[PDB]
Amino acid sequence: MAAKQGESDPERKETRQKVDDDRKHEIEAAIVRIMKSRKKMQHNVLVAEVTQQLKARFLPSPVVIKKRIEGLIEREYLARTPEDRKVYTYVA
Repeated sequence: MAAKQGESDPERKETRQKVDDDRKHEIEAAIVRIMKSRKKMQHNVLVAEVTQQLKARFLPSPVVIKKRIEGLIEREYLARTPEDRKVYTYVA
């Protein structure tokens, strides 16, 4: 039989396709900044504001916004009024 050697060296096995994010974060910070100064704001009003405040870069959709806010309320960040659900209230 025969063993023989070769030329080994490269074996990092790296890719680097998705390290960090931002698209699903920039919209989250916008809602916090507004709710901090506005305190109380409706759903549409909050969406129309954030959706318009983040147009210079990309075209965000209420979709991610509705989901992002849904998490804040559970994270003791935002809240809803007893009268209507569409209405929100800062509680952070």
